[PDB]
Amino acid sequence: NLEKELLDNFKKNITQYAKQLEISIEKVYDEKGSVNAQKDIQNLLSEYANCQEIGEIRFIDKDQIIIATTKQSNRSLINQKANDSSVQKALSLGQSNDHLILKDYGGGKDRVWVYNIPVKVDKKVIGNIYIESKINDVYNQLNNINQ
Amino acid sequence: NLEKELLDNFKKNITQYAKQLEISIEKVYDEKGSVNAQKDIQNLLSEYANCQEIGEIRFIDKDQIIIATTKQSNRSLINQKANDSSVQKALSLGQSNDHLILKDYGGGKDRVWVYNIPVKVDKKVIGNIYIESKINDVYNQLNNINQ
Repeated sequence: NLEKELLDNFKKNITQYAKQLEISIEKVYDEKGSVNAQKDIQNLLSEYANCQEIGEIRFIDKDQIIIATTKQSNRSLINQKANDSSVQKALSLGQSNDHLILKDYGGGKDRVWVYNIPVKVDKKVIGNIYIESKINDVYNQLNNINQ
Repeated sequence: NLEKELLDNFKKNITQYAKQLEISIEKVYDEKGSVNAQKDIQNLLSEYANCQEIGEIRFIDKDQIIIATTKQSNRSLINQKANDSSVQKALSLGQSNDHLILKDYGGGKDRVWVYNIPVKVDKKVIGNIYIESKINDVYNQLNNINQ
């Protein structure tokens, strides 16, 4: 049961951390309005992306536009359509979702856990937090102890 | 409630991982006796110490002799008495225990979580697994998101 346990723990870590980022963004919108708030999202994303187990965080608005990313090498993504079904699902239903992907960052295809949590202000979706998290770390550490 | 959640998740990772180590050592004892399974323990501790969040693992026998360490800087600890109250408590109660310490590994005093879990064969304590774990990482992560 160790694999299940460590994977659940990893995913719980990511989702609770991500819930706090969502709360933070909501509160900046509450306090400042959309125009002046959208300018503080980058700093919050950058803070939270300094967690070890997070490969990337993006913030995507109601119209599926990538408003901010934490990975500098992805700066050309800003103002592009996310074109992402899981993001669209999160925006439409107002509910979080997740899936596993395989992604090559330059080391070979790695298992990555994608987590989406929509941001709600006054109960309406304003955007979505998209997180790539390095769940392969858990797989590796299980492999290291032959579990 | 995020600080409590992340601290709890961290401790759950360490304890579930340590339970698998405890199982592994017990099974080597089971199969090979104690005069043929007291030389493979080191390899199991060395595998488990690849966990990036563990600072050290020690295995300590019934008579409180440090049998094995994963820290090369601490080889001289081997064959000495542990002289540790929490280890004594785990051996005598036959249950796990834990406490926080401050330890300076070279970078200043860091918060470290110490976890003990006794090893039981034939329902008797034959020893104890002592773990120092890098819970400081969690505090730092919290401080980086102002939580």
